[PDB]
Amino acid sequence: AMKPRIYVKVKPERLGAVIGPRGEVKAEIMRRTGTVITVDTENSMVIVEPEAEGIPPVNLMKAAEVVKAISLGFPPEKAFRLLEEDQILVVVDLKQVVGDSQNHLKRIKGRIIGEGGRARRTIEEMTDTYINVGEYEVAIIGDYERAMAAKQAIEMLAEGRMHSTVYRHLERIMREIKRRERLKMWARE
Repeated sequence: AMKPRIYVKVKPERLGAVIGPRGEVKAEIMRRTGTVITVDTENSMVIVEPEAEGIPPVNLMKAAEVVKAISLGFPPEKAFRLLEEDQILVVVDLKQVVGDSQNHLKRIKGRIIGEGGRARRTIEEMTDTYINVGEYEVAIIGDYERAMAAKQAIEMLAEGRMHSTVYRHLERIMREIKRRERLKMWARE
């Protein structure tokens, strides 16, 4: 029977994380969204379907986003954040910057992560987002504006900008976002 179906290609090395021990992870995703998730181990492909026709698109789409987030490197616990209202997944493909250069990729990942993971944590704290630096993809989870702010900061670091430069810029962007939110709130109540 025809129904909405979202196919999600999963990195082979992450299929176990998506399924979870005894299938506990996919089971939990299914439980919270009202979806049915089928796994094709040989093709490392996951199919997300609604359990009933009345399951809304957002439930199906977010279930698929959680799977994509785990595939990208996020542990299930962090990926589940995508089930929350207004949370989205944004990805920065570092090869768009350094192409196929392994050495350049390693160097920029060093800048993005920072000594002791200080750079990655600073961006996460400033934007209130979860950031995962995978093989060559940096995945970000947060609301639209904050995720886009983090994306920009990550791109700036991948391009060689000083850390202080990036933080100062992010500071301006985030103070603007929060100020606007506070004013909208004040104005409403």
